[PDB]
Amino acid sequence: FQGPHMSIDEYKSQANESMANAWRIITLPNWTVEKRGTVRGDVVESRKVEGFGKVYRFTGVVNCPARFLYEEFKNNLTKLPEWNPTILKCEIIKEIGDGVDLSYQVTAGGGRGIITPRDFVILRRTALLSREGRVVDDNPHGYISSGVSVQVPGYPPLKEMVRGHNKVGCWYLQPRTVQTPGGKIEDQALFQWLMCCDLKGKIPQFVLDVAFATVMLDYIVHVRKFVAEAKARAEI
Repeated sequence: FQGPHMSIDEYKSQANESMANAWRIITLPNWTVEKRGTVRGDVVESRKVEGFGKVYRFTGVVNCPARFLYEEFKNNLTKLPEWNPTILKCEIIKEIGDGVDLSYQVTAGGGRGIITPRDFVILRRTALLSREGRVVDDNPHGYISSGVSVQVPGYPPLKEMVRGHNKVGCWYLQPRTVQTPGGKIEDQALFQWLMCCDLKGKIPQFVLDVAFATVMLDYIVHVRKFVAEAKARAEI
């Protein structure tokens, strides 16, 4: 009767567990700087977490409203390949309610040859959060989109591609209002991204630290270009 493959209530439970894990981790103290970016304030940091291993966090400021980026990444996951060349393919498997979905993603190589091309089967939750990490309906402190790797029937590992494993991850956006150098008051986004992938190899931790920092700093270039194009179309 009861088989190896998860139910819909089990997918939602796992999505809620992963979102709470991602929010807990991304708000921990005591991060080590790995790499500062070219644009001012961009940083990749790391730390160790019991049960996950080494986790990486990008922080930077993006020049648009936090709500705008949240609604893009929430509602247009299949458009990722159009503006992010690192994402080769993105398909929604199923949408199951309460901001939970399943997706199939194919990534290009990253970290200058270290991180091979790979595919993923991702369980996501997308929510509005309070400052203490409760789900809210309106007046959010922050906006989250979590991810974790799961197994879905119909999406076995391909012989031609490594099946990657996202242990825990999220994007986490907070609205900021800033005074520019010219004195304009502008609505911007504090953009945070948590990454924690299993790689085979026993590839030295020093090599992985550089490769993961490179992946994160390459991705933010594509986000800023997306935002610049939206501003030039008067969307923001």
